[PDB]
Amino acid sequence: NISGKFIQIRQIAGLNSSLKSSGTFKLTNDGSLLWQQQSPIKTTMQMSKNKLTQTIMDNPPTVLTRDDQPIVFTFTSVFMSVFKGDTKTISEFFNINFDGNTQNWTITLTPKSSPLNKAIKEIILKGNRYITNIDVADTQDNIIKIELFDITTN
Ligand SMILES: [Cl-]
Ligand SMILES: [Cl-]
Repeated sequence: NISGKFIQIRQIAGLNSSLKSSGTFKLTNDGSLLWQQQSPIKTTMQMSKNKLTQTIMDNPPTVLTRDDQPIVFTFTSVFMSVFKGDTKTISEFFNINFDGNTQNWTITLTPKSSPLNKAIKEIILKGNRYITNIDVADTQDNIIKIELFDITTN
């Protein structure tokens, strides 16, 4: 399995500040992702084969739907897929451009068709042995930038 820390900055074009959050993540080879936001409010996202849930503080988790939360479903799918080397699944829904080498690469993803291309403009991933940066731009001039660090394999 693979685990590390994240810092997340959300820039919505109409807001007068950026929204910052941070926490940890844990991936296992059996396709589970645990995304634990620790600041500024505790929240947890859990992905497994057939399910994505989100938990806010100590409230009951809710099951997310791809039709209501397309960007979260897309982000977690792409995140998992790149850690696993599963470019086949990515290429079903995205155009892929790879630039660089094993020590420094950038992957640019643009959606191939509707309805994904109504939600996402581009996803940019950068990294080395592991992903270090993920940026998600929606079609409304909003950007979410994530940095991954202190990554270890266990
Ligand atoms: Cl192929
Ligand atoms: Cl090169």
